[PDB]
Amino acid sequence: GTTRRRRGTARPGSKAAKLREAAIKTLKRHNAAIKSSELQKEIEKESGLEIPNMTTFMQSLIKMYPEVKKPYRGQYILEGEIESLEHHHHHH
DNA sequence: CTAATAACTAGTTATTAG
DNA sequence: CTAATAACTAGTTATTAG
Repeated sequence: GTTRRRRGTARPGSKAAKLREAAIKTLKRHNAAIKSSELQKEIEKESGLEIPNMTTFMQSLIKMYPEVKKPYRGQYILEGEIESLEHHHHHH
């Protein structure tokens, strides 16, 4: 109704932490590039729950984990062991 | 024409406010 | 839902700079 229509504001996600925890196992079962909406269907299979903002989440994942990369528009990849931040040793 | 700033187009859901 | 502000990918068009 009234003239005070402009109300909102925002910050990066907190529900998005559900994507971090599921996406690590979702991505470790692959070693190849995937689109946001294909990785969404894969995380929906992995977790059984809804998918927060893919662009903000996947860049939050990248800045925390250089093993994750962005080859194209909404297209992402995870290289090898995500534990490579402290797995300085060879593979088993 | 190559480079940077600015406005606009096409894509994607969140979280705050009510 | 209504309403905006938010964080991010990539390209066309236009002005300023060279």
